[PDB]
Amino acid sequence: RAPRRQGCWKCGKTGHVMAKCPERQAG
Ligand SMILES: [Zn+2]
Repeated sequence: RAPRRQGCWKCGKTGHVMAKCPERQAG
């Protein structure tokens, strides 16, 4: 969630969902 702290570009923004995002950024 709250992608602004990275733009999720290494979290997975190339195809992830904001509820799978917490697995890579603890939030
Ligand atoms: Zn993310």
